[PDB]
Amino acid sequence: VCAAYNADFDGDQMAVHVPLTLEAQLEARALMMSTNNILSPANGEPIIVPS
RNA sequence: AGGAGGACACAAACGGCGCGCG
Repeated sequence: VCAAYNADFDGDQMAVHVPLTLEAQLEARALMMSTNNILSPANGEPIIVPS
């Protein structure tokens, strides 16, 4: 996943938000889950390119 | 003798300057 975030682990801060309501949980699991974003929307190129 | 009477509630903010990190 670190490729998608452009996340180098050299002291990189990152934020967490908790979806509260039912629809928020379902929307997260259906649209924003890691396994639902294996293709880049900018071109037909995987974002899970091996590290 | 008889007889008569008699207090509930209530938890810290806004603008600069500087530095630093992603």
